[PDB]
Formats: sequence, structure tokens, C-alpha cells
Amino acid sequence: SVPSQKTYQGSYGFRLGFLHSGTAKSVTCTYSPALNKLFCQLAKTCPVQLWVDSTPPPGTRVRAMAIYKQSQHMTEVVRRCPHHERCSDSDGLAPPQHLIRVEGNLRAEYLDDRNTFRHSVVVPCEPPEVGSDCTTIHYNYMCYSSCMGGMNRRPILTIITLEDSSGNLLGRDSFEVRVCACPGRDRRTEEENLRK
Ligand SMILES: CCCCOc1cc(C(=O)O)c(O)c(I)c1-n1cccc1
Ligand SMILES: [Zn+2]
Repeated sequence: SVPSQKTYQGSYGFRLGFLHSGTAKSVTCTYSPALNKLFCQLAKTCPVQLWVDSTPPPGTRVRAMAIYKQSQHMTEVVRRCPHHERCSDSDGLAPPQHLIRVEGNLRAEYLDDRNTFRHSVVVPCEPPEVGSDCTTIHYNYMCYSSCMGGMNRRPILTIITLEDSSGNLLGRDSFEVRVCACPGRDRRTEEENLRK
């Protein structure tokens, strides 16, 4: 099977937001609205904003999962490559096979789905800090898009789902991800290709 990627704001008006980081050579994470694509360095902080129009109930959670973007690869589980799964870079909570980690949240839970074998990471919803209008989750991607025996140059999507306490769908959004050494240059190149 394949997880749905259909954008769905749902009853709470759920959607993502991204910072405006630019495309300088030194940038470690940058989002392209024209491509709906995040470009980031390996294991660096990727701030993703969560926005709602109304407050979801206590017990609502936010889950992240990666799938391959190309249809001919969509049924294959996205996982870390044979090198990175063995490099003992554990944070003490994320299984070493998981591509996506949540940084700085001791309530993050990592799931290996017993039926689909897909990986995901889920956190409880928390209200914005006083003075803020949205909540941010900090993600890390733990392999390069190019890693041999893993993503192997195949593009991926991240699907972010807002879920109730039982895991039922409340909202969904998604974005493509490229994990690469020079996200600013790659964003500029791909946006130029799109303009041409
Ligand atoms: C108590 C559990 C539910 C609390 O979740 C939110 C509340 C508000 C609010 O304004 O009360 C909000 O703005 C956001 I963004 C979230 N939220 C959504 C996903 C992650 C956090
Ligand atoms: Zn790797």
C-alpha cells in the first residue's frame, strides 16, 4: 500500500509553514515554495511550522513519514542506507533505521508499522508559546538523497498528518525533500530549471 499525500486542511484548518532562509552557500535548510520542496543538509535542524485556524482537542498529534515521490518506487519503505543505519549516531530515542527524527522533544514516539513496515515519528500537539501564532517542530533527515543502497538519488516526500488520539486523520500536508551538501545552490539550480 501507499500512504495518501492529498492535502487536507480538515476541520481545524491545518497547514504547514516554512521560514525564509534564502539561498546563500552557507544555508543549511531552505524551502522553495515554487517547487514545494525543502532542501537541507544531513542531520541539520529543519524548522517546520504548524498552523491552524482553530484549536484541536487535547490528545491531537502530528506525525511525519517519508515516501518515495516516483510512483514506481512508492511501495518501497523509505529508510536509512546500509551505512547510516550502522553509524551509531543514535539520540537514544530514534531507531537507527529511521530517516526522519524530531529534535529536542522527549515526547516524540517512533513507529515501525506492524503491517506496512513504514517508519514515522509522532509528537503531541502543543499550543504556541505566549506571543507566537504557530508551533514549530524541528526535524532532522539522517541520510543524503544520494545515499547508495538507501534513497539512491530518488526524490522523497514528507507527509505531515494531524491525527486524533486514535490515529484518525484530521489534516494532511506534504512537501518534497532533498538532503544534500549545498541546499542553497541546489534550490537555485532547481528553481532556474523550473523557470526555463
Ligand atoms: C492541546 C493539544 C492541541 C494544541 O494544538 C494547537 C493549538 C493551537 C492554538 O492556537 O490553540 C495552535 O495554534 C496550534 I499550530 C496547535 N498545534 C497544531 C499542531 C501542533 C500544535
Ligand atoms: Zn545514508
